[PDB]
Amino acid sequence: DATRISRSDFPADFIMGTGSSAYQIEGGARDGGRGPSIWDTFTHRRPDMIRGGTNGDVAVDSYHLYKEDVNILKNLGLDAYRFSISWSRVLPGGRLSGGVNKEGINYYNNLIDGLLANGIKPFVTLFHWDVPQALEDEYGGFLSPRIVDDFCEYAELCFWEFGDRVKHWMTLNEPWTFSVHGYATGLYAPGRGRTGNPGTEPYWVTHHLLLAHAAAVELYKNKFQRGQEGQIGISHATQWMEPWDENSASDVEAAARALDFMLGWFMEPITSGDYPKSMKKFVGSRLPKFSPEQSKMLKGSYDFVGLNYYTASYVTNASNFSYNTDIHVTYETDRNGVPIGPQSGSDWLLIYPEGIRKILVYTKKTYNVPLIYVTENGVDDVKNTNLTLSEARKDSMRLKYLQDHIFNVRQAMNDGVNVKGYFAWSLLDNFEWGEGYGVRFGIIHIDYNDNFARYPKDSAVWLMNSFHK
Amino acid sequence: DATRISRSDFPADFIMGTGSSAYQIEGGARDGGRGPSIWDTFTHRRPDMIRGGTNGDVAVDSYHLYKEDVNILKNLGLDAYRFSISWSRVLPGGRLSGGVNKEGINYYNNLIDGLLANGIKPFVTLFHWDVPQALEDEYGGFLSPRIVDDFCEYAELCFWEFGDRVKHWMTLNEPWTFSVHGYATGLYAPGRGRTGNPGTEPYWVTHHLLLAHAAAVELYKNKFQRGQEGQIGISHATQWMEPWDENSASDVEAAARALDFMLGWFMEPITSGDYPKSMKKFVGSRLPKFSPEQSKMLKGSYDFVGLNYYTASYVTNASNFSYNTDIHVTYETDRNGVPIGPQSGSDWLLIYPEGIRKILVYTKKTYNVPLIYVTENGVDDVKNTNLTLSEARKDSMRLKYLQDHIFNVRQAMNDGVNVKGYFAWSLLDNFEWGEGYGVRFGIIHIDYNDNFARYPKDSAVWLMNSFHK
Repeated sequence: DATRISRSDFPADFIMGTGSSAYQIEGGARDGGRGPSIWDTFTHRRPDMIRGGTNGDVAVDSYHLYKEDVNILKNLGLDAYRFSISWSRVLPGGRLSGGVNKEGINYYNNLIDGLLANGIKPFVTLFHWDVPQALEDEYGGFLSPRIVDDFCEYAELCFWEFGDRVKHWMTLNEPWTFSVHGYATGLYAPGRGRTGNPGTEPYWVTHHLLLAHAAAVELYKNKFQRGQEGQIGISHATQWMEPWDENSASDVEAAARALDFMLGWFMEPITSGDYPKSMKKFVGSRLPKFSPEQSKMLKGSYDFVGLNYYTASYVTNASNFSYNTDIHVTYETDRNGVPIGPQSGSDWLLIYPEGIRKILVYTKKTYNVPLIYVTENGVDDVKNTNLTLSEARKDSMRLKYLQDHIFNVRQAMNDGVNVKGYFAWSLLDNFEWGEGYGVRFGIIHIDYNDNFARYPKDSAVWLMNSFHK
Repeated sequence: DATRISRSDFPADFIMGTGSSAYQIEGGARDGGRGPSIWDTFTHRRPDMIRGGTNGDVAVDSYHLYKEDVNILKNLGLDAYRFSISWSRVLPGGRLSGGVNKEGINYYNNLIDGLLANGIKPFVTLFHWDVPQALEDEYGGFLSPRIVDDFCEYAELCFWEFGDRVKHWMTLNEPWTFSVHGYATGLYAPGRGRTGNPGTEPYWVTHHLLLAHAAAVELYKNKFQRGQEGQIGISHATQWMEPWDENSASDVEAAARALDFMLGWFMEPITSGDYPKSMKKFVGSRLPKFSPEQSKMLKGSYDFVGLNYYTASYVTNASNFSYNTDIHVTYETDRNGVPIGPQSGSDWLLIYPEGIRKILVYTKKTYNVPLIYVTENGVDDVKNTNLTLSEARKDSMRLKYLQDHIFNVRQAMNDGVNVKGYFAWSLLDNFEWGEGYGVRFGIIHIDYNDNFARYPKDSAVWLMNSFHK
């Protein structure tokens, strides 16, 4: 009975938290010396790419309201808070030669201090898609191997300024999503591939993401970890892939291949220092090769891996080059008119709680990761501007969703997966990229009509009461 | 050639301005001691009545940004600014026994002082639909004759606090709109008649509006006018009514009747102290009667009349009681598939610049008003969240609309109409009632993504260059 799941079903040291990312909550986009990211530019130059034509200039204003977010986190009573640093907030021109922004550094110090003062552990991601526009313009951001050293100097700055207090770091969040929607579908900043080339650029970008990650982890481990005694990892996008027909050898292979193209693409390099076999076979000469020094740097380059999980699909064999045609699969939502699960407020998010258990078991079996966190799991409300706050905050679908998924995480731990924590996405309703503000993921409601007033939803109160220490 | 119209086509003392209303721009709905109006309640309790489910809690934040509005008005360089006082900002409980709010009075003082310091004349409306909820709840607001004394005490507070500096007052803005959409269609606050009764309540509400107006004018003339030397009037909703078939005796009578039901409803009482004959005939025992003292108080109860004009319609005879069916007319937009004018960004707003000339000529001929202002005239942008600010601010439809209407006002003055000034609606994009924020009337664009940042449209720049000084 998942409705009963609580802190007392988990080990004493098990971490519960909630998450955000800088572009999605901060606002202050041009305040306190922040320079523009590619998401600033994409939302202002191409507002047709965003539902409602909105942007993150103000978002939910956690830049000025951070004290209130800290107070909410305190009342929520969970152990930890996952947030990201906006690269172009601390380095407005992205490289050291663009200047170091002291007021940006001060913001993150105040936030980190407020968290600690309230017994809340910060889990901090360096890169959550907000590439400094200056680096994009100078050499094409993650299209260029120059991004690797620039990223490393940014990482080093953050370790230097904050690593005395921050002991849990993540290099990147969902590089899969950044690479594929930025450079295959063109739906996300920088909006390429829909110039661009969805057959080549996603592979270069992912290759540079991986090199940036590996280089920043080596920098942390060789130059900071002994003095600061923290841990560093990375968070990956996942979606459970089930064979359409359980008895079809072909569908089983197709689902494994879809896992290779989405998760393996990043996981095999940090495991054996190469890409998955299936990707080498289908992508061929369009898949960059690692040098032996890069492979050595990449292999074992984490203290932990975070997994982000929302949903699942059936997979069958598939019948100009493009990432998505390279996978050689077809996705299916239904068996005999029965969807793999009900929709959330989004037609792509089908609720399948066993998916999180399978992805966790799959990840330990395939990549042998010794320490895993669930760094995102959550669900969005049905769109309905007609509802008062009283009605809007009765988020039973979320409450059930969290209970069932957290139950399934506990089941994965019984199967032998060493899971150390779970972070709900998201703390606050926020900017949901291409979907704008209409897609609400928060356990905390936001009143967009009235200075982004925060009010806990039913799911927040349940989390507090069931998971507080 | 209307594109050439300028200040030099008008008398030296001719006044040019722009407009707003308290609920549509202020925000600070619960700030500085403001109490709730019927529009707070309507937007919060019934957000399905508002496009997008929005409200005036923050609006365009002129409560905090008034200094910026004043600076914009200064750069714009026009003589005057029409705004309204929120009754429940100065008296949160509506009557004196709910307390006098000094911070609310401060705000209007700061605004008036800022305006005068910059050579700008304030034109101030006491009532622009924002009935204090306390009065609505205690006795039904304008449904009760108790609203008359309470409104007089509120008026007297304003004359006392502000009349040393404010020399141009208006009791009410568009009581027609307030009555018909509050009590006949139920589309606007308080959302009655769609309890409520569209056959009786609009007539009680209008009757009490008229008595409130007359009582406040008498208070000003007997108690303030000699010491303060200002002038007091009222602003009325108009729409030009043209016979569908110019040669049909029947259609000409129908158009006159539609003028009687919209404008005559309010204008005949302040002319002869009774309602139009056609209204007494078609409304019968459902139309309240004035006592002889009330008629004496109503007749000649203004120093000037303001007219609000947007659009026009053809009219033909029409073929449970309700205001709408009592008019006994049918509105037509087309003659032989030719609309009376092109649509703005709103399908109800058909652009007919000659209508403003005809309404002004009609008003002087029928009611013999010696001094008239156009207190509102303007047009809304096509809805398109896809445009950058560069593209959005090129409001050539508005620019043409303003030129053509201003040209037509100058034609009415050649016809003998004593027009003393003209106010564009609106200064700022703002909250457009049931339509929410999507309907932009501003000569100044508002960036809703970024703290309501103001930027002049092409039309504002033309106004400044053509009408400055």
